[PDB]
This record gives sequence, C-alpha cells and structure tokens, in this order.
Amino acid sequence: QVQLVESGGGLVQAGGSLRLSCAASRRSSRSWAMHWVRQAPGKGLEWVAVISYDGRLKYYADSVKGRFTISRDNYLVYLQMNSLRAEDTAVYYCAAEEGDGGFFDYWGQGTLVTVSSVLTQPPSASGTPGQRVTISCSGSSSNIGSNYVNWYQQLPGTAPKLLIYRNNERPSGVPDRFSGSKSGTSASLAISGLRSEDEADYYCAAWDGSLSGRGVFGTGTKLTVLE
Ligand SMILES: [K+]
Ligand SMILES: [K+]
Repeated sequence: QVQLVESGGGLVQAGGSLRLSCAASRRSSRSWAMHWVRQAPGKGLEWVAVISYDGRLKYYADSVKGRFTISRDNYLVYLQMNSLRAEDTAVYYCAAEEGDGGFFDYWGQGTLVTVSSVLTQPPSASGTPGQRVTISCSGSSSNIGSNYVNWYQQLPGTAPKLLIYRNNERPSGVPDRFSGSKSGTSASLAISGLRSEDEADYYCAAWDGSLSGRGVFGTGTKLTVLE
C-alpha cells in the first residue's frame, strides 16, 4: 500500500505564498493521478487540482485558477499557492487516483494552511440502529447526467474514504450495508441496518463534463445515530 504524506502548512498573511508537498512512499503503476482536496474547518470538501503521473495533464478548480500551480518532481507532488486569501484557510489533503475505483482511492493525513486577514445534498440525516437511511444527491446533466457518481465517508478529524464508486460499486473493506444508485441527474446512498459506527459525514461526487472547474463534491450530509 502506498503512503501519502502532506507537508508545508502554516500561517501566512493574505497575498503571501506557500508551497505544499505530497510525498509518496513508492512508485505505483496503479496510481495515474494525484489530487489535492481541501476542507475549511467545519465546511465541506473542495477539490483543488490534479496532475497525472507524468505531469502532462493538469486541471484546477475555478476558485484557485491563476493563483495555484500543481507540479511534481520525479516522488513529490507540489502545490504552489500564490495570492493566498482567507478563503484558502483549510486542511489540504492529497489523494491518488488509480486506474479503477473512484476519484480518490487513498488519502494522506492533511496539512493545515491558515491565511490571516453544484451537487446538493440534505444538510443532515438521522436514524436509529438497524434503521434504513437514504441520502440524496441532486445534480445536473453536465455532472451526474454525464458521469459516474462517487460517495465518500468522513469520520471526525480524519481524511475521507471512498465508499462507493461507479454509481453502485463498493471497494474492499466497505460493508454491503452501503449501496448506491443513480437515475437521471440524481443519485442516492442507502445504508441498511444503520450501525453506530456509521455516524459521519457523507459526500457524493461527480465530475462536470462542460466546465469541470466548477466542483466535484456534493454539499455533504451529516448523519447522526440516536443510540
Ligand atoms: K504512478
Ligand atoms: K480510480
């Protein structure tokens, strides 16, 4: 298993610059791309940029275009952040994408950047142990209507994990209690037999076929279990 380690975070004044590093423990022919995903404290996930294994493909979110630059060096991937703003304050993760599975197949630990001065989901959901809970994801023709859906689970203070890829497929280690589906421009995550460990945030995800710099992540759903 490849291990990813982010570094470079710290305190910076607005307008300043900072370079983050994503280090991979070893090369892998399965991993073809490396993403950066950030999360402001208490907010949702936001995809930042991606670079292919050979550096020839690079894409950025519109919220960082022109200010951020992704690059790599032979086992390191760099994110050069210029003209930093308070909105850029977030934990920055890097995540590799393999030739199968989902957009973000494994993740690092995160590095915090502090700058000193659309897929809609229900904000919250709940259930009792053993209950069946469904989480909706409402998109458009350009994203869900045109591309596969992913689902990601995030426990408090930890990096998210891939739950569902290719609309309805589970990676290894995901129980069959989780299932996904997609119809038209909407998608849904279903959790049968809700367990206490399922209390987490859940994000749907789908790439946009028109203007891909818009965003990939859903708004996120906080699921609480009433014991
Ligand atoms: K590689
Ligand atoms: K993948």
